[PDB]
Formats: sequence, C-alpha cells, structure tokens
Amino acid sequence: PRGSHMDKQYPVRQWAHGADLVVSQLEAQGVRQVFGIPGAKIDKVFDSLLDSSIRIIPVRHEANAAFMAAAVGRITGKAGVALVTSGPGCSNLITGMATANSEGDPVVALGGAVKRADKAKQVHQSMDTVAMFSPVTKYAIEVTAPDALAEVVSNAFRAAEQGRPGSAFVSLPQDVVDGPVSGKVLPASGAPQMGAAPDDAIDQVAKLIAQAKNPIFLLGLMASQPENSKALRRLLETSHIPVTSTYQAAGAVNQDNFSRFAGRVGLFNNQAGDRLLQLADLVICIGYSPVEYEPAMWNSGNATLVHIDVLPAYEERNYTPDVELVGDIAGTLNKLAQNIDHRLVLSPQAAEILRDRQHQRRGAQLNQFALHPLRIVRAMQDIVNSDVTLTVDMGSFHIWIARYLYSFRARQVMISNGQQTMGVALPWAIGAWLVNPERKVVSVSGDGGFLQSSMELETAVRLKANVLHLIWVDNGYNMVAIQEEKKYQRLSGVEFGPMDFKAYAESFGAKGFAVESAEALEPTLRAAMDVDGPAVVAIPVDYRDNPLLMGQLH
Amino acid sequence: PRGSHMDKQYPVRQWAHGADLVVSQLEAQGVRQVFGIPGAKIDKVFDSLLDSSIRIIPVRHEANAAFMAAAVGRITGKAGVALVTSGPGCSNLITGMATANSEGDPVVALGGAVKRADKAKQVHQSMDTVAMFSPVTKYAIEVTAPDALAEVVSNAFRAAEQGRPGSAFVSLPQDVVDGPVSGKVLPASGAPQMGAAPDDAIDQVAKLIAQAKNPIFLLGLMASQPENSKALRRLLETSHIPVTSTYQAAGAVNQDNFSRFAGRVGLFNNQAGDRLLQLADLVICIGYSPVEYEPAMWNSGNATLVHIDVLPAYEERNYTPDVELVGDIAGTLNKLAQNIDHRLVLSPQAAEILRDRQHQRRGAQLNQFALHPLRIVRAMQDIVNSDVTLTVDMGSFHIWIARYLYSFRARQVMISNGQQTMGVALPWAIGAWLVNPERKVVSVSGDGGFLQSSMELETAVRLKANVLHLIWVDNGYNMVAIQEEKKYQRLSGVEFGPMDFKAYAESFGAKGFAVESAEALEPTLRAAMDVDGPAVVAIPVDYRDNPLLMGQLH
Amino acid sequence: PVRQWAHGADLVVSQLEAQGVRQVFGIPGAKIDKVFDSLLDSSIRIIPVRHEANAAFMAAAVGRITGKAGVALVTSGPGCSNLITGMATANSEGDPVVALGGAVKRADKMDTVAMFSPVTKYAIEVTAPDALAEVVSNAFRAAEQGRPGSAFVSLPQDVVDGPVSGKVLPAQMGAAPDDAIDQVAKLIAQAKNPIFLLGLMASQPENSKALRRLLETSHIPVTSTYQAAGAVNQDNFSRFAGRVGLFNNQAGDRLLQLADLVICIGYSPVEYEPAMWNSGNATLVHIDVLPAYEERNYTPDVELVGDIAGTLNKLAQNIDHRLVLSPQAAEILRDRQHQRELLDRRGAQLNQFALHPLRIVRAMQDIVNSDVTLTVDMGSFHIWIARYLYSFRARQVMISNGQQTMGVALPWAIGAWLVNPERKVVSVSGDGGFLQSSMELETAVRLKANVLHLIWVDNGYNMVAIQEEKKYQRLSGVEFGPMDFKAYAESFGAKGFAVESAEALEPTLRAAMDVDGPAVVAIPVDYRDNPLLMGQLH
Ligand SMILES: Cc1ncc2c(n1)N[C@]1([C@@](C)(O)[C@](C)(O)C(=O)O)S[C@H](CCOP(=O)(O)OP(=O)(O)O)[C@H](C)N1C2
Ligand SMILES: Cc1ncc2c(n1)N[C@]1([C@@](C)(O)[C@](C)(O)C(=O)O)S[C@H](CCOP(=O)(O)OP(=O)(O)O)[C@H](C)N1C2
Ligand SMILES: Cc1ncc2c(n1)N[C@]1([C@@](C)(O)[C@](C)(O)C(=O)O)S[C@H](CCOP(=O)(O)OP(=O)(O)O)[C@H](C)N1C2
Ligand SMILES: [Mg+2]
Ligand SMILES: [Mg+2]
Ligand SMILES: [Mg+2]
Ligand SMILES: [Mg+2]
Ligand SMILES: [Mg+2]
Ligand SMILES: [Mg+2]
Ligand SMILES: [Mg+2]
Ligand SMILES: [Mg+2]
Ligand SMILES: [Mg+2]
Repeated sequence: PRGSHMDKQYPVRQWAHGADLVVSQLEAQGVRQVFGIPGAKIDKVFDSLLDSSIRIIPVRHEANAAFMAAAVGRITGKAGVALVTSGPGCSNLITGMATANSEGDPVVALGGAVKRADKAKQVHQSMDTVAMFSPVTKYAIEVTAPDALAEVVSNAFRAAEQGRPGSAFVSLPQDVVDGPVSGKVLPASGAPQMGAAPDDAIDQVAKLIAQAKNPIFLLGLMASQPENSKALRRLLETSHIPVTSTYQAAGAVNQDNFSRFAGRVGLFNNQAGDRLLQLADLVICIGYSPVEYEPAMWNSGNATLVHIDVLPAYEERNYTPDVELVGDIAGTLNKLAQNIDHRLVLSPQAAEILRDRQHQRRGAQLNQFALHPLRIVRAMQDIVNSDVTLTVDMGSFHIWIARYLYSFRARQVMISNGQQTMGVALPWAIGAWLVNPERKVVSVSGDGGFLQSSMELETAVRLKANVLHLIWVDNGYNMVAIQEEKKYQRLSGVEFGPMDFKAYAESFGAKGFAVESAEALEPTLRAAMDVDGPAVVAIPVDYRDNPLLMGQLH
Repeated sequence: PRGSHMDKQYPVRQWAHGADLVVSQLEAQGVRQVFGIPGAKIDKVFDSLLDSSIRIIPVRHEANAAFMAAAVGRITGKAGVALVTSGPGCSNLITGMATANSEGDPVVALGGAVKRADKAKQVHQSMDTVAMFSPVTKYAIEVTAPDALAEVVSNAFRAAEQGRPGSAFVSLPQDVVDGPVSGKVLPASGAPQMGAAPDDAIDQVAKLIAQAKNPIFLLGLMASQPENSKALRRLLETSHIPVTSTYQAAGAVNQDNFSRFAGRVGLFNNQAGDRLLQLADLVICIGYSPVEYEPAMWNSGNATLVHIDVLPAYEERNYTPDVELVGDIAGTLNKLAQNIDHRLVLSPQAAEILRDRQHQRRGAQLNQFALHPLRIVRAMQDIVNSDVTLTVDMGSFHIWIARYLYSFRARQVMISNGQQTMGVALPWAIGAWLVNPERKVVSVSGDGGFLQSSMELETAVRLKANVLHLIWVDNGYNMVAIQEEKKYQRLSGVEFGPMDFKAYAESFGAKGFAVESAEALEPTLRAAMDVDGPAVVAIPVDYRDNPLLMGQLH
Repeated sequence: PVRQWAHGADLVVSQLEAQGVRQVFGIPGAKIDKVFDSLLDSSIRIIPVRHEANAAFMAAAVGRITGKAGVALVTSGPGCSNLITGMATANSEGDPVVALGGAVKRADKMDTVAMFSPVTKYAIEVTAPDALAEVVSNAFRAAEQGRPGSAFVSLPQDVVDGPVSGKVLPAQMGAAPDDAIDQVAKLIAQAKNPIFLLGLMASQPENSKALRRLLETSHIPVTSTYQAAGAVNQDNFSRFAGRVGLFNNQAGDRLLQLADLVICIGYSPVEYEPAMWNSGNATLVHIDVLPAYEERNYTPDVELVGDIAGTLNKLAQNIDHRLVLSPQAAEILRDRQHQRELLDRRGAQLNQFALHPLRIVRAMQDIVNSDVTLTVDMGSFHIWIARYLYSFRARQVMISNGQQTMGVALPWAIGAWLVNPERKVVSVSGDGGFLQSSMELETAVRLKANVLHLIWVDNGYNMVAIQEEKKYQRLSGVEFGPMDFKAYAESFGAKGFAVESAEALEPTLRAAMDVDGPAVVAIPVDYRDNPLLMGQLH
C-alpha cells in the first residue's frame, strides 16, 4: 500500500545474507548490469547476482567499470553500477568516479571493505575509501549498521540520479554483506514534483525578453534531459531566440531542428555562440552551472543574466545572476513560453553572425601521408550516421572532432570531458552498446589514450560488442607536445615508440586494420564498419598543422 | 659552510621558474630518473628536467609510474619519483601510492595542480588531491607559497625515506612552478644519529635470552635495511637464536647464510616460524610492525614479547610488548649481542621443527597439459639464479611461488604485497632493471594482473629493458574463483576469454613465446632468457590442485 | 558596482550592509580588528560579547526571528574554536548564522574550516582577495536559503587589510505544480484519519497565514516537532495534538500511528526519528522546500517540493469538505483534554520549600503573556516547561534544543530582545547552565537589555542525577556548591532577586518583571518529584 508498508511486493524479510538485500535493492532501481572485478570481501554480492536478472560483466581494470557505468547513466538517466572489491579494487575507481561526477553522469559504485571488526587496525585493506572518494563524488558512505543496508544503497542512487546527477560510492564491509540482515527493499522514488519558478519572476524575465534585442539561451547539462525536451523545443519555436550549448548539453539542440542554433561553446574562441553572448544584452541560462563553461571566458558583464535551473546559482565574480528562476525546468520554460508575446527579430550583427556560421559549414582533397586530420574527420563523417553512437577520447584528435562537430550526424556523441581524462572512449562505447546492442558504436582515441583502456578489448570480444575503435597514431602525447613547443620550443616526455595495432587488436580475437595509405582510409573504415563485432583501425596522422587549430582555443 | 648558509654550492638564487628550483632540489636528493606522464599544468617541470642529469621516463599509465618508483625506492633506499599532471593524472596514482605506503617503499609523487587563483572554483581540475592522497601516504601537502617550494619537496623525501619509509605526495600549482621564486636548495640530511635502547632495557632482554629456552627472532621491514645487515648477522652468530621473517623482511636473512632460519611467516599456517612462535617462550621482534603480519595469527600470548624498532610500538590486543627497545636498530642489536653469554641450545621440538623444515626441502615429473603449477615453479627455479631479480604479481601463482620461495636463489625478490594489488610485477621489474640495467629481471603474473599494466611493455621496449615476463594463463581470475568455489560451489565474475599473448607481445616490438606443450616449457624459458630485451612467455596452467595449497593458508 | 576598496574589510562591511545586518556579535583581535575598524564607518552596530560561544547563540536568535542570518565576528585561533558549540547548536535547530572568523596571513599558513565543516551548512576560507564578496554572499545564501543553517567564513589577515577589486552582491521558489496538489487533495478526501506533522519550515512566518487557512478548511488534526513548537498551539486550534519527540503519552504520537494518511509539512526525519511514529501503514506526503531526506522509515509516496506558503494555499483551495473525526481520533483528543486537565491540578503547593516545579511553572505562566518572549535553557526545568508548553501563551518560545546545549537561554534572550527591544524577554535556566553563559550579564547591563532571567537552583546537574539514580541508585559528578545569585547579579550592575520564601516568588517575579532592565531571580526548587515526570519520557 504505502511506500514503507511492512506488507507488499517489497516484503520485510529475514535475509540470509546482506548481499541478497543489496541485490534486491538493485533490482528495484532498475539496474540491468553490473561492471567490475570480484574479490574475497565482495564476492558474495557477485554470487547473489547469479540468482538475479542483473547481468554480471567482468572488466579487466576497475577504472573502466566506472567509465562504462557513466555511459549507461548518461543514456538511460538511471545510474550505472560498478562493483569492486576492497583496497586497490576501490582506489582503482577514483579517476573514473571523478570523470563521472564532473560530467554529471549518474554512477553508483559498490566497493567491498574489510570486516567491521578489522577496521580498527591495519589489515590487508585498512583503506579509508570514504575519505578518498568524498572529494570526487556527490555521495560517499560506508554501511556500518546492517539495518541501514538497503537505505544506504537507495540513497546512493537517489544522490546519483536526482538534482544535478553525479557519482556515488558505497563501502560494504564483508561481514555486513555475508551476515544476515532484517529489512525491506525501498521502492525507487522518481523526481520531486517541483513547481516552476514564481510567476512574479517569470513575468519579470518575460518582460526582459521583450525589452531585449540580442537575447540568447545558454543551455547546460540539465537542458539536455528528456524531461525538458518538449518544453525546450516549444520555448524555442515561440521565441525564436538563438541558442548555444555547453558540451554537457551538446545534444539538447541540434542544428538540423532549430535554425538559430549558434553551436557549442566552451572550447573555441571563435564561435557564433561566443559572439552572441558577448553581443547579448540578455543571457538566459537553462540547466547551466558555471563549472560547465567558466563564466570568466564568456560573461563580459554588460548583459542581464537569468538563471534557470533545478538548483539556486552558486554566485561568483563572473556569474552573479540578476534574476534567478529556481524550480522544475520544464515547468519554468512552459510558463515562460506562455508570456512570449512575439518572436524575436534578429539584429543585423546577430543575424550576420548566424549567417557567417552557416556559410562556413580541403576535406577529402588531401592524399598526403600521414593522413591530414581534416581528412580523417571527413572519413569519420561518412561512416557516422544517425544510427551510430560516437565516443571521443581526449587528445589533439578531440579538438579536431570538436571543431567539426556540427558536421557529424550521430544519434548520440560522448565527447564532453571536463576532467580531460584519457582512455574514456572505448569503455564509453562498450557501455553505450550494452544499452542499445542493436546499433553500431564508433570510438576514437589516440595511441596514448588507447593503451590506458585497451585492456577492455577482451571485454568487447567476450561481449561481442559491435564497437569500431579508431586510433589516431602519432607515437606520442601530441596534445601535450604542442603546448611544450609553443611555450618552450622543445619537447619533454611526449614521445614513445611505435606499435603494430593491427596485430594488437587481432591478439584479442578482434578484427584489426592499418591504414597504409591515404587512399586506403575510406576503404578500410568501410570494411571495419561492416564487421559485426569489435574492430580496431590504426590511422597514422600528421599533426603538423595542429598549432593553427589550437590558436582558436581559449 | 652550515647546512642553511646563504653562500655555498647551494646558492640562494632568483629562480626564473619554480620548476628550476624543484629540479635542483631533486638533484640534491640523488634522484636519477622520473617516471610519469606530462601535462599542461606540470609541463614546466618536465621541461626543466631537460637541462638536468635526471632522466625522463614516460610511462603509459600513471599508476605504473608509482609502481616503478616503489621498486627504485626499495632497492636504493632513496625515494623513487613519479611526476604527473593535475586531475586524472594525480588520481591515477592513488592505488600505486597506497601499495608503496603499505610495503614501506619510499616514493615521492609530484603532481601538478591548477593555478592557485583557480582553486577557489570548479575548473578542469578542481580536484582536492591532498584530501585524496592523505589516507594512503605518510605525507601529502600542496605548495601554496612559492618560498616553501624547496622546503616542501625536501620534506617529502624526508617523510618518504626516514623512519618507517612510505609514500609522499606533493601538489604543485601551475603558477608556482612557472613563476619566479627566491630560495635555495636544502641539502639532504641522512638518518638521525639515534642511540640504542637504554642499557637497563637491553640487559633486561639479555637476561630474558638466558632464561629463555625457545627464543626466536621475528624480523620486520626495517631489519632488511642495509644499515642493520652487519649488526643482525653478528647477533645471529653469537646467539644462534632461530629467525623467521615477514615478507617485508623476506631478504634480511637467507637460508644459505644462517642454518636456523625458519622461513617466512604471514601467508601459510604450516611454517616452521609459526610453530617456533607458538612454541616460543620469548619472541624478539626486530624492525617489525603489526601491519606486516597480524599478531592475532601468531601471538598466542603465552610468551614474553620484546619490541626492537626505530619507533615505539602501537600497542593492541595481540601486540602488547612486555619490553620495548626503541632506538637505532643496529646499535641496539650490537649492544644486545655484547650481553649474549652463550649460544642457544635448541630444544628437541625446536630442533625437530627445523629438521622437518629442511627434510621437506613431483617437481619435473609432470608432463601434463596444461602445465601443473609445481612444474612451472621448477622451471622458474632453473632460470632464476643469483644474478636475476624476481618480481611476483598477485594471484594463485603468487601462492605457489611463495610456497617454494626457499628454493629460489634470486639476488632480490619483490613479492610482498599487503594491499594485494594486481599488475605490479612488470612495472616493478622495469624499475628494478633501471637501477641495475646490467642484470636480468624476471617478472611473473597472471593473465588478469598482466593486462592491468601490460601497457608498459611499450615502455620496456623503448627502454630496451632486459625483462622476461611470464604469464600463467588460465583465462580467469583464479585466486578469486577458488574462494567462490569453496564458499558457494559456483563462480561469479571470474571467467574471461583467451588471448594470443605471443602476438600480443610481438605487437609491442618485444619477443613473444607460447608454451604449447609441457615438454616445451624449459626450452622456451631458456630461449626467452637468452633474449637481450623484453620478452613475454604465455604458460597455460592447470589450477585443479589449487584447493589443496590454499588450505595451507591463514 | 565595482569599486576600488582600500581594505578588504571595507568590501566585507558593505556586503553585510547589503544583507541587512543590523548588528554584529563577537570579540576583536589582531587578525580581524580591521573588520571591527571598518564597522565604525558603517550603520552596523558592534556588540562586544564576553565569550565567543555566546555570539553564536545571540546570532541564532536574531536569525530565527528575522529570517536573515545573525552575524558573529571573531579573531583567529581560540576566537574561532570558541564558536564551534554555538555554531553546532544553530545548525541543528535551523537558525541562519554567519560567522566571520579571522585567520593568519596567507603566507603564514589552526585548520578552522576542517573543524567547522561537521557542524555547519557551509565552511570556506577566502584565499583569493577577488572572491571576498562572493564568499560572504554565498555564506548568507547557504545560511538563509533552503533549510537554514550556520555558515563559517575564514578571513586571512592580509586579505581584509590589503586592497581588493570587486563589487557588492545584492541580496525564491514557486508553489508545487497544480497536478500534484490535485493528487494530494484527492488523498485527503479518501482519508479517514489524516494528520499533519509539522516540521521546522512550517514555523517560518512566511507560512503562518497559509498554514492557518489550510487548517481551517481541512480541520485535520495537527502535531508538531519541537522545532515547529510555535507554528500551532492548543489555544488557537482545537484539534492540536501537542508536540511529539519528548513525551511518551502525547496525542500526536497516537494519531500518527493511527493515521491512514500523514502529510508532513516542512519536516525532516532529524527532527523526530521516523522509526517512532511511521508504522508504514499510511500514505505519506512530503511538503517542504527541499526533497525528502529519505531513509528506512521515511519513503514518502508523494513529494511536493517548492514554496510551502503557495503550496498550502493552493491545497486549501482544493479541500472540498472538513474532516469528520473518527472515534479513536476523537477519543485521543478527548484523552489529551483530560490529560491536560490532569496535568493541571489545581493544588495549593503543600511543599512550599523548596518551591515545587509546578509552582514555578504557574508563576512563569502568569508573567509570560502574549507580549513576552520565553527562552528556555537545558535541564530538568526544560522537561517541566515542555510538559506544559500548551499552557504558555508566549509571543515566541525558544526551547527546541536537539544538541541539548546548556547555557543557551540568556544569550538567546539578549539576541531576541535586540530584534524587538520594546518588549520583555524571559529566560530560564538552571544553576549549571547559568554559569556557562552568565558572563553575558555584563553585556545585558551594557546593552540595557530588558531581560528577566530565572534560575532554578538545586546546586547540581539534576537532569543527569535523575538519570544516574534510575540506572545506578547513586550519584557521580552531579553536585556542586551553593551560590548567592542575588549579589552575583548585583555585582554586574543588574537588579538581583532572591526568592526567600514560597509566598515571595510571584511578588518577586512581579517586581522583577517591573524592572526595566536586566534582572535575575534565584528560585530554589525541589526536584523530588522529577522521577514522576521523567517516567513520561521515551
Ligand atoms: C587491483 C585489484 N583488483 C581486484 C583484486 C586485486 N587487485 N587482487 C586480487 C586479490 C589478491 O585481492 C584477491 C585475493 O583475489 C582478493 O580479491 O582478495 S588478485 C587477483 C588478480 C587476478 O587474477 P590473475 O589472473 O592475475 O591470477 P590467477 O589467480 O593466476 O588467475 C584478483 C582479481 N583480486 C582482487
Ligand atoms: C589520465 C591523464 N593523464 C594525463 C593527461 C590526461 N589524462 N589528459 C591529457 C590532457 C587533456 O589533460 C592535456 C591537455 O594534454 C593536459 O595535460 O592538459 S590528454 C593527453 C592524452 C595522450 O595523448 P594521445 O596519444 O592519446 O592523443 P594525441 O594528442 O592525438 O597524441 C595527455 C597526455 N594529457 C594529460
Ligand atoms: C554543554 C553541556 N554539557 C554537558 C551537558 C549538557 N550540555 N546537556 C545536559 C543534557 C541535556 O545533555 C543531559 C540530559 O543532562 C545529558 O547529559 O544527557 S543538560 C544538563 C544541565 C543540568 O544542570 P542545570 O543546573 O543547568 O539544570 P538543573 O537540571 O535544573 O540542575 C547537564 C549538565 N547536561 C550534560
Ligand atoms: Mg545474474
Ligand atoms: Mg563529496
Ligand atoms: Mg598520440
Ligand atoms: Mg634530463
Ligand atoms: Mg597520511
Ligand atoms: Mg588468471
Ligand atoms: Mg523563523
Ligand atoms: Mg558541512
Ligand atoms: Mg542545577
């Protein structure tokens, strides 16, 4: 009957093992799989998952379990789950949990721990994981009372999925998950029934839209959630105000569904969105937090600033909103749309800025070897259609793809990377494929980022994941090298040796390719896409022109 | 003149870049190389190292920089150095720093950080690294004042190398290492001139040795340091008291130089050392901390307990020493040796226990496929001579090697692993080889542990490291599986797919081998040893008999 | 506007003015004396206290009444650490408090931020002079917004002394969605034993009118935690079931366990452990400014997050009919009426010496009318007053004390009086709690605060003694010596009163009330009957 009744499909049982209650709680959360590596302290949860519909997916390095979990979280909106053992099993997650928290990806990590009695000493894993995960999670707690077992797990998903999503860590002592517990599953509660910002405030902003002549919407992470899709589109059609998005909101609005989309901001200093922002007399931020794009780089201060989000702003020097609309975003945008009396008439400069953007949007006329980056971007465009997901690692290739991200027509793109973690592309792709295994996923990284997570190629083969991984090969850490060259005119620690990435992939049981010539790139990628399973393509790249592109950055 | 004079070979300069002072301080510490991966926030230290005798060694994953650094620290006694950039560059070190701290390996990690002005916000790397490293280091601090730059680095090496050694982390904001500083290098101070434990106390223990009839020495980490080698041997010869060692002291005393060595304790429940400890009426711990071997597993409480170490004991339930000798170990053992009036006369049981140990110390008469573990141990014994270093990863193979560690005659063995971190063997071997590049290093791991650090095979080829890596291949996480089988009679998350490890190694430019038959093992290892560079040998293993060996554990 | 400030302290003070700060409590020191100095050029009033802990107490009273954070200003080192207990008490009770604590120069860097984090909503140190106004503004925002709490800001000496470039930052939710209020209105109709459980936020002044309208159109019975002890009383709502959390014989507890629908307003599980009232056999509705802090025994079926006042008004508009009490509900409320009658006597205090507690309570009731504020310290007297809260007709009562800190009454009263100095404030404490903050009698005299302080004198820590007697039948560490509190109060320059006889307390309290300034009244009490009252506790 009630949510906390002692008689329901969620009965109050005498559980033989706390792990059984943990697994039942996961089922209530809608968890479909678990990523991680087992160990003695946590093997009972792995064991209990055998009697569950939840799928166990062993990875080869815990860090990639956190990466896969984040991809699951971003796509589905419900937290991806990592499951690791105590000690180095937990500490191997920290970078992944930070990357998830930075991007707003809901992730729950369940980490084993020594028996409670052994915490008062120095044993094989006397590791204070809560203290280590606290700085890089929304939520980190250890279950010290077996009664609070289901409560702690439920609160972890609640912290990860609600508000501005983030990562959550739960430490599970061995004796708690092995021993008996008395409790019940806590059914999952959705989002709060939040009200729109107050009418006196939305009318105030509506009056600013009329009085404004160069208004622009700045979309943040929360603007890209599905709950706000319909409301956001309805507001853009009735207002016709131009829009620009951070990379955490890179998918909220595409150029092909809204004519006045001004591109993505946060990376390049020559974007239509940037010019419209500095030109703007009214900026309305939707679902945006300053962390997504430092306000010091776009807020000139000569414009009225409106904040629309599920949480109050964290005021700062270059982000002191004059009006603050706090509440349900969808409800706020709907009420705001009701008070739009007329559609915007673009100013000459504003209109010219959008024209200049579309006029820009070389190429394939570049048979040089090694392949020029702009050529690789073109070949990627031809294979990444609306049915393919694209995951992008971190490096110089990342900047090239971001520069031409308007031209990719992918169903979804995972590229946003505030922490700038390398090695994310491949595990992101495996997680994304598991959500929609009927579709193709294309992951792209450098040779540096590739080897930090290439161990998961074995996981991809074992899963038969339909993932095509592209490696831009330069035998170095180029994105760092270019910075050293500009600053010091010499390189330090950015060069390493070559590899036979074709045979490397084949040793995992996957299909390997190596672009030997500029004419062989399209034939090779074409063949690699047609592979019904894991495939890797090594693409020698010539980064000589990188200094030209990097000068366009902030 | 004085250590802090403003006029000396360590002059007070106006440094153009804090990084220059950092590098000069490293030179004063005797640092020969630096392991890590560069980045924008820290690239000035990499740049400054170009003008230095210190060698830059790029790795492919930061975690392995911490592992290599630990090996350097254990062998030389001076801290190995890791150098990483901010954000995920630092968080990727945490597991390695914990493994170093647990084993007492001196390691200094220098991690980049955002500008000081950008710490008061959420930027690309607003990561509180000090809070994350504190639980797994002896020392973690961030340089906020450029004047304290050399002080902080000096104190990091001091914390790492002195007392019970450990890992230390220093966070270096970008503006501090890029901007100018005014300071001087701090010359390195050796160990304190400590005095022996008080005479009234050493005589008290000397009187206990006489009154004792089953005394035994329990050697800990500090007993294996070179400063105590001569004193320890002199005490064992004049006393002839039996000796047993933790694995952190596995090298302090070898069976071939002392007849009454009772093996290593901490892993197996059927060791001569264990029987002598439970039989003992007097246990003298030298350089030992309870963390090395839980006193609950060997201290029955029916024996007088003496503590000899550079630090006071941390009393606990099963470790309340009756006598406490605190001071310089070497000086304490020397004074104690002066008061030995006669050599011990072994008791019948004590003598019988040592006889039973030597009588034990199958084999090669096992042509079964896959190769029986005991056969692999024999083939390893034939190639690991006194000129070879042996590094051992974590897994079921680890238990087999530990069971027969008396039979290996290696110059040095790195096997101790309290945190039980997998992936340590290969990076340990690269670090060890760099200290003595004229010698051969043999590293052994499983297929699970191999892929967590196999990325460093590229580093080994690039370094031309004379490292032979052996993989016990079972296509699973066996050491975990055996625990699940005994506890639940079913497996969960411990199986993965096969790989062509021969071609895998060859893709890095290294020599690859695959033992196809039991008769080919010795021929293959023989050939792989004769390789003058990196080589990998895949060894299919049959773990069917593992349950028999694991029953001999605590 | 952006201004070129000569000293960071100038920007701090201007930011405080923008926040509406009327006074600052604290003690100056070298690291922070520039903020004290800058306050001379400000309309803000400097109120020196005699112990920093009491600055946090006074600040909390200002915060609770006005809704804008009270401000404490202390120097580095022990100046900050002396605040921790006060800041913890403010955070626990939901009182908005901003503490500005000095710190050594940045170049010379007690880790105060680490020490205040566990007992504050917000703790930060200003390391960049540019972010000075940002941090102060965010501190007030953290303290005053959402569920209010305490906030700490560490100000390095060089930051407030040196020049800064910045601007002042000038100083709001909508009602729950209509589709969600229609959902709740339908549940009230189908319900037959509904009850409101009021929490902290239901007691805020913004929700007073809306709450009354909801109770009038619904006539649903009400029970309150002690953080909401003032939102509703027995004399203004007939179906008030008392306050829950302290006594084991309250109508509110019985109605909650009987309820088939519980609507919590402004409530967090921390105010009253849900394990003691949520049986799980009822639909649970959560109405608050924040999402529910879910736990085992608190998984609401409906969650209304938004402006409480706007939500309750809209909900009251959709109530089609008034509740018809069930027999048990009516009987429970009847039993409370009979209980209140039994709690009353009337009795002629046969044991005149020492004065019986019930006699002191009546004498307090006669002087605490609707124009008087009452602050209550912690001790056995606290239980007595809590037992008879229904009978007090005070303008405001400060009694809620989850941390159970002693010494709060007097500084609470001084802070409360400063908000409305034209009214009388009555503070009551024990002899133990009195001496932990009695130093502020000098502040009261120096301020001419119209505060009447009552001391229940037993020469011991009674509330602990009674616990020891029940557990061990012997006392340990709960006895101390007597004091002549009349001369004690008079030595501060305040009026001192000593209840010499049982007939003189009302004459004395009457005379002490007629004092237009600080007054202290020592009241010898006979706690012999305490075991009878304490048996009524959980
Ligand atoms: C970072 C980290 N993450 C997780 C664990 C780990 N390190 N260490 C182990 C350990 C020692 O911790 C223990 C005993 O398995 C355990 O879980 O308690 S080793 C082990 C290594 C894989 O096995 P591998 O193939 O290499 O060896 P075989 O046994 O021969 O097959 C396993 C998965 N562990 C958990
Ligand atoms: C965990 C971690 N450790 C260290 C860094 C990292 N992640 N991210 C980068 C970054 C983005 O952080 C930045 C800009 O290079 C930097 O240092 O600031 S990416 C980069 C990845 C290697 O380059 P790769 O071969 O893959 O790509 P190419 O550029 O095409 O050659 C580099 C080494 N970084 C530092
Ligand atoms: C800071 C602090 N330090 C210590 C305690 C405290 N606060 N609070 C109390 C408390 C409520 O906490 C409890 C119930 O006594 C307890 O210990 O649990 S109050 C209480 C005050 C009783 O003495 P007092 O003379 O003031 O009142 P009478 O009862 O009339 O005599 C007692 C000393 N406490 C412990
Ligand atoms: Mg399953
Ligand atoms: Mg956190
Ligand atoms: Mg590269
Ligand atoms: Mg060099
Ligand atoms: Mg530490
Ligand atoms: Mg294996
Ligand atoms: Mg209030
Ligand atoms: Mg806090
Ligand atoms: Mg008292």
